[PDB]
Amino acid sequence: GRLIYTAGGYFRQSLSYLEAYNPSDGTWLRLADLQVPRSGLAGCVVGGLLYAVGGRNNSPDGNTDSSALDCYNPMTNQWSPCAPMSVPRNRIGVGVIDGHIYAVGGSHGCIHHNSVERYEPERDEWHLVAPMLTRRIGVGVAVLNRLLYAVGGFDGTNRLNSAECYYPERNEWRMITAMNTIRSGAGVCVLHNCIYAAGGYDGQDQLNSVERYDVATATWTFVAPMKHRRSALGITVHQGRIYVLGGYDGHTFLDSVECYDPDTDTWSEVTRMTSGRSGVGVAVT
Ligand SMILES: CC(=O)N1CCC[C@H]1C(=O)N[C@@H]1COC(=O)c2ccccc2CSC[C@H](C(=O)N(C)C)NC1=O
Ligand SMILES: [Cl-]
Ligand code: NA
Repeated sequence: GRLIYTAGGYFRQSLSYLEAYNPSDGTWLRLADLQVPRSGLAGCVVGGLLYAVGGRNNSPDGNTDSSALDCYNPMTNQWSPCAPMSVPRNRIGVGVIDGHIYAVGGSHGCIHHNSVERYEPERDEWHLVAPMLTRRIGVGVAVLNRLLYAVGGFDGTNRLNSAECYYPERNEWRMITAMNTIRSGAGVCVLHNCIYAAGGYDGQDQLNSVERYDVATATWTFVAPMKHRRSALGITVHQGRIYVLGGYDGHTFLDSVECYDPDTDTWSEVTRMTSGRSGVGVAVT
């Protein structure tokens, strides 16, 4: 019985919510709040423990970018602080390889990072690895074939359709086939050996289009679009299906939770979050 966790987000200000969705019975659990509110964070799971990485606390009286790493234990309902990253990283992308968390790009005020760092839970340490070829904030990260992909984003001047690949053994990045659409703040995940890029912002409007990367053919193909246009959406894979949580449609902060079935190439609304929000960190455990 695995749950879909949603941490943080934004609705008028950065949020502290930690909530878990049970896709089996349709219930929502209210868990212990994050110690510091945060949006533009990323979530991941290492050894049954949930991690909230980077982000920013936007308050009506002041904004603070986050270098924080926090760990949630589902068994104890407690958040524990971990070692912080070298730099604050808002609109961060995260990926896990061999129980190691990679923190990809993000922003610190005026700085758009191309830098990448790796966390070792066993040692409680961050170390910088090779930086990306492109500075990317609002970047989608996916782990496929023990390689780390950085998809789309914004480099400080331009919204990107470009994507690159990290080889951990060789400690190097290579540019891959670019997407058909420019996407900053897309939901990026792996399902059945493919990378999916859902939604985002093309520099003009929020997108409902979804495309998947096939590694054997090195091509991006459009699949069924979502019912709602969304950027800063949370994304996860649970039991062979993609779940997209909340996001921003250009006016409204969505509470809508859509589910993609690859067998039928269809999206459907499965639930509603307790409240609408964007820039949530999502993981399954
Ligand atoms: C830049 C901006 O506007 N502001 C002004 C104050 C704070 C910030 C804001 O509001 N951010 C939140 C949070 O989103 C995110 O964490 C996020 C996460 C990943 C990628 C992209 C995003 C942005 S999604 C775009 C949407 C927007 O532009 N609004 C509301 C006008 N911003 C939001 O929802
Ligand atoms: Cl933001
Ligand atoms: Na490739």
